[PDB]
Amino acid sequence: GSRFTSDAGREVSVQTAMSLDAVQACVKLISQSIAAMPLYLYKKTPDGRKEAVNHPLYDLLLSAPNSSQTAFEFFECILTAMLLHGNAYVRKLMSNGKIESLQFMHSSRLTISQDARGAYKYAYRKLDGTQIDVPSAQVWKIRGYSLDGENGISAIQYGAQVFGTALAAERQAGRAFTNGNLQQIYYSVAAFLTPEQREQFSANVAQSVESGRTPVLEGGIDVKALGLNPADAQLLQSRNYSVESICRFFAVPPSMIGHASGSGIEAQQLAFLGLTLAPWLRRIEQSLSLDLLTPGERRQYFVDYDVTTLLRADSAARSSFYATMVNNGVMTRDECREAEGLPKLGGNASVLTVQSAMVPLDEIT
Amino acid sequence: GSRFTSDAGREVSVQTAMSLDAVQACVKLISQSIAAMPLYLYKKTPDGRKEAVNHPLYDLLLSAPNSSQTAFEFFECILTAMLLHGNAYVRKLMSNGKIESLQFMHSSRLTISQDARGAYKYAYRKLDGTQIDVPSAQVWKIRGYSLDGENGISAIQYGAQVFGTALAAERQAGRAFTNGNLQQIYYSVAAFLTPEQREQFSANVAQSVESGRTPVLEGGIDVKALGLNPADAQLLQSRNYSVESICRFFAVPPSMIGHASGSGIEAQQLAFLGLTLAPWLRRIEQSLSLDLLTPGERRQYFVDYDVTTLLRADSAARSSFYATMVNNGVMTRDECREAEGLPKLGGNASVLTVQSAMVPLDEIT
Amino acid sequence: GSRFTSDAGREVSVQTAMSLDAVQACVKLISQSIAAMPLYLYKKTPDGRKEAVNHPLYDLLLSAPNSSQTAFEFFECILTAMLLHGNAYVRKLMSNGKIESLQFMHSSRLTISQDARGAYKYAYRKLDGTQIDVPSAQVWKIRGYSLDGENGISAIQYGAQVFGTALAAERQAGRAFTNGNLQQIYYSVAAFLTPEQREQFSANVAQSVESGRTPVLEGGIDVKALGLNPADAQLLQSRNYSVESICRFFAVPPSMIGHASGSGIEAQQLAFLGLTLAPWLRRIEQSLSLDLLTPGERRQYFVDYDVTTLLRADSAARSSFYATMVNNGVMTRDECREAEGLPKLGGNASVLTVQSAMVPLDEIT
Amino acid sequence: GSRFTSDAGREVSVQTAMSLDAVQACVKLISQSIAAMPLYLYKKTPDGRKEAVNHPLYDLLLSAPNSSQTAFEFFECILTAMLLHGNAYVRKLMSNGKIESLQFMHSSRLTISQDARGAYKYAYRKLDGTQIDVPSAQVWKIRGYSLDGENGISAIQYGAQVFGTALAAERQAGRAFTNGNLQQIYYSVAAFLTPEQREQFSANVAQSVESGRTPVLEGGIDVKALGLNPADAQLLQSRNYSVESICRFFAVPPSMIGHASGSGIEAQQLAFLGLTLAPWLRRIEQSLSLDLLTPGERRQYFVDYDVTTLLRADSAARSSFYATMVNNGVMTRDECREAEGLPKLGGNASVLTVQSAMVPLDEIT
Repeated sequence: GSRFTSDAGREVSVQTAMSLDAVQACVKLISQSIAAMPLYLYKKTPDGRKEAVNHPLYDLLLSAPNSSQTAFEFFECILTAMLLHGNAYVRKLMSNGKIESLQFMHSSRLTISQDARGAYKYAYRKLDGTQIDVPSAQVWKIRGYSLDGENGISAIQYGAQVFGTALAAERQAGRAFTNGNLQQIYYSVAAFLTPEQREQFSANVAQSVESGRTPVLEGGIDVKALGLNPADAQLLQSRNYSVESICRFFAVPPSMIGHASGSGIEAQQLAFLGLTLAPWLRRIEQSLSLDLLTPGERRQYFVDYDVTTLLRADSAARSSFYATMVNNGVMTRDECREAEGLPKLGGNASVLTVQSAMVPLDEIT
Repeated sequence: GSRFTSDAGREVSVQTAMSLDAVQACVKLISQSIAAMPLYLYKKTPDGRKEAVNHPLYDLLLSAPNSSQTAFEFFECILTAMLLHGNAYVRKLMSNGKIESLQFMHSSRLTISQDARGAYKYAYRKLDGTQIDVPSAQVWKIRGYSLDGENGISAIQYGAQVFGTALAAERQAGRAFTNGNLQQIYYSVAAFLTPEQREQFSANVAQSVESGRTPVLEGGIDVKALGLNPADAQLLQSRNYSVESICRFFAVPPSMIGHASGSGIEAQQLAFLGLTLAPWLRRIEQSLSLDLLTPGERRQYFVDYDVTTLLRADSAARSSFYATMVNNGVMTRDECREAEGLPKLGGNASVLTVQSAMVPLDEIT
Repeated sequence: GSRFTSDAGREVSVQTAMSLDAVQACVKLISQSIAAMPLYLYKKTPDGRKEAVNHPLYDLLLSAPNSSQTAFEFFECILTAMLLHGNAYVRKLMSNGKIESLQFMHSSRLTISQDARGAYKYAYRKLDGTQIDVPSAQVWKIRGYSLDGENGISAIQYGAQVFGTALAAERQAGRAFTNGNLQQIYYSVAAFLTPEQREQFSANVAQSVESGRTPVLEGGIDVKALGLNPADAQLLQSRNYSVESICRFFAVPPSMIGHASGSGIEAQQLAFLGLTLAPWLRRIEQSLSLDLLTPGERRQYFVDYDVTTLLRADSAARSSFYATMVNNGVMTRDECREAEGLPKLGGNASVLTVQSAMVPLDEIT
Repeated sequence: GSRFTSDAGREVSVQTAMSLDAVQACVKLISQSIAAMPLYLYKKTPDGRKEAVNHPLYDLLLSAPNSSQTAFEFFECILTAMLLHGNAYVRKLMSNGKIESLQFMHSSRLTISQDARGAYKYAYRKLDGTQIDVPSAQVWKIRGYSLDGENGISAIQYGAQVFGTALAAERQAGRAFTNGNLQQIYYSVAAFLTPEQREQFSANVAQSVESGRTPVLEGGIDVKALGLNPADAQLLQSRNYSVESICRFFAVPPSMIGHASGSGIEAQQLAFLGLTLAPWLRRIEQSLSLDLLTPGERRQYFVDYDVTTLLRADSAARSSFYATMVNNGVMTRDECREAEGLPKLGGNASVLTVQSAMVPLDEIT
């Protein structure tokens, strides 16, 4: 793919950026966390929100958007594209107005061209090899963060400078094991020796240390120890700072739940959600609702994520919450039984119950 | 099986990478954590949800996918395949339109070829050595984090850089005992010695040590001590940094449970689960639903893991949970008894009981 | 047995590995903890789980699997084999279909050969000396962790590199007491002395210090003190790191309950169980259920460990738990009396009791 | 009795190893902890469980296995035998098909030979010196952690390496007072002295010290001080590391109770028990059940330790326990009185009493 250069001299692209450690950690964490949560299609109702089931888009977004891929893989790929490359494209396969399936279009197999009217022309190369032009009315476009308003910003191009120094530091640390920057003891003899005498000296030292003897340094031989520090040779502080800088660059706090290196755990997920994942959830909801839904059904349907697997609480807290909710008559006991994976029961378990001494506010006298 | 290179010059592959302790710990933790969770097959019912004990796939998943392998072995192998190679392959032995058994196709006994139509040709090498052909519609291909869209990223290929440094550091730390970099006492003599005289010198030193006599340094002999640091020679700081870097590479936040090196116990378990395990469970269950289940069956059957063995709590917390969930008429007594593994008792123990001071909301006036 | 080599030069096998300290500690801890818990054979019942007693396998797994060994020793040997060598074999001694006894087969007395059909042939050398071929249908095979899917991984072969450095460090520390690397004071005389004068000088120094006198160093005698550090001579930091590395290698957290070097103790056992012992318990259950039970009885019986001796709580917690369980009518008082080793009493102590004001949820009006 | 070697050159055996303080502490702790727990013989009854006071083995185990040894001595010797040598031997003096007494066969008075059939021939040397033959069906052979399957691992043989370093360190620390490695003040004189002049020099120095007069250093005399460290000469850090290493070798997590060097007291007792004592108790009781009990008796009799002396609690905790276990109708008052060692009182004190507000679950409606 595309490549860029930095001051350190290293050339950064997607492959070398993913060769790093903090980049892979941050990208995988945010993408897999944001793709695990299930998307849903609701229907606006005077009674509340009905779970739209007979609509094609519901099954197309929950189970499998295609005959090959899966919703989890679909969303992880699309959000990885938005993080690294900048934009993401999918192809709408529709027949007789309704939508049949959605197919992701990778940027390596896609060609983007601008025509005379300012629009775009899309050409897609499928597996066999033939190129097929797809009309611009059958392409879903999602951007992310954009300085312009038309095309999203690319993390690789803008973060070339940050990635180059990290790559160079890693390369220096790796090559320190072969440059000879870790050697400690240097022998010295005050005479001229042919190379064969050099191998003989080295082999003799190895034999002496292997046999459990003690060096004696006869004649003009001498030994000196060189005052080095392998931590300074390996650049641990610099690499730690690079990790912190990458984490800050991807807008993921380095102390989010300490993925890189507030007392209760349940608060940690709350901070993670409300500080990092809210913008991505909102962006996906908005863009999907604008493009995948025609104005005929745009005012009757809306998509919305649910966050319950990421907000699982402690057992005592769950018990107290359920007890105080069912006691005040907010929710019936059948909802609690469903929420714990228990079979429902009929009768008065489906009606609201309230304390005995509760009089309507208009009935007091 | 990979034979990749690195800047430190050390070859990295599955065997050499598994020689490391940190990789052992991380891979084993993920694998034995996912594998030990039972995977249930459920059937949708109007009255909640019920297990599908009569479907063959249920006993195929809970107990044994094959006649020799168990479910634990099956899933730990498949998880290890995803973690290391990125792709896992499963063959469906199905007869009479129904699945009978499943077996795992190791990557060391496969040949994968690309056809003109984009389809894949699979050839499995049986135990006898015979080659057989497996149709592409009888394999269950499942992939890890995919940067391309169709193939998962192999951990070794992209982490060669981070594995090579660890390998070189470990090998140098081991070889410091052979190079003679830990020597500290050096004798000296102002004359020209023959080899047998040096051997006798070392033997006399050893004998004097044995007899408990202080040395005397008679004539032109002298002793010097080098200012060495064995910790610097063994690279302790570099090795520690490598451990935490590997843990960060495998998306495991280091030192959550002390394996690398929230106050209550259950808080840590929920953190580990909701931060690391949830993506793997979601991916596996969705892939299984899409591939192993026919489109007709997908509307009434679904799978779901059983997360209760990692949610064990304190005795007081469990007692409080059960007391407050029984007193409020959410669970019957028999369900709570079954949770503790006790014989059932029919009669009024199977109905919901609530405090006498309750009243339906509609009745009050 | 088999042996392997490392960079440090030390040759590692089972004997030298068990000559270490961390290896023995970790292996013994995990094996004895996992073997102490009692295995049980249950029978599936509509009323719950009946304790299968008349089945041969129940007594064969609880009291004594043989006429010589014991269930504790049986399981400690089998799990030690799985930890160190990689695999474990036992021999099924069966007559008229049912199982009479189980006999463990040690790897030193067993020979493994592969025939033309891909199967295995087993030959076992008993105490007297004669070799007996045993059919492959009378051998129980249990593996552990396997990279392949057929044979388990061996800790010795893969951890040769980790064990070699620890052995070499121990050897260096031991030999420092005879090499002469701990000497502090060196005398010096500016003349040539015959050896007899060396013994005389040493004896004179010993006599002077024994008589309580003070050295005077007449003439050209001199004394120098050499600036050494015995901690650096003995490699305490390196050996500490080796201990930590071994503990991490065996997947046992070094801070599990501090066996090598969360406030309540009861939480410590919970973490230990749920993080280290769950995979082994699950593996043993699965493999035993698959092999030792025919499909005729596989759907009516199942094995299951119980964990109560490892989860003993504080006295106040036990009292509170029992009181709140018997008060809400979850369990009768006879169960509590049994659990404390007290004789049961008849009458209303065997029926569930509940608070006076508890009305069935369908009876409220 | 062993005569093993080590890299430090110090012979290790039972006597030299017991010369160490850490081995003393660990072995004594384990032995006197297991021995002080009483071992009861129980008979199975439908109405719970009852002691077998009329069986001879009961009085043989509680009070005295012999006519000279007590139960405490018997079991502490047998535990020490397992810990040090790995194997313990007991002879059953049984007459008229029943056991009369048991005696302990020390390893220093046995000869064990291997026969062609694999059986063992035992010869005991009585006190008089007479040799007698003991059949292999009249010995109770019990073994510790066995790596082979038939013989336990002896601690000395495998820990020679870790005992030799401790022995060498202790001997050098002791011998620093004889070598003269603690001297710090050295006089000097620029002339050739005779021995009597040196003796007079030392005597004059001592007399000047006695008379309280400052020295004068008249002529060519001078004084120097060496930069020595007695802690480095005595190897304090090495000795501390050796202590903790030995504690780790005997599977005792160091510094649990301060013997080597959870906040409440009872938490520490439960930790010690459930982490160290449980395997020994389980092994001993299962071996006793298998060997001393005939197959006919094994279906109605079993043994069990009495763990209550290590579970003593605070006065407030004990009072709360008894109050809440009596108020709730689980224990009668007489049992609680007997727990505190008080005379019984018949009447209504022997029945279960419960609060008047209780009601059977079946009755409510």
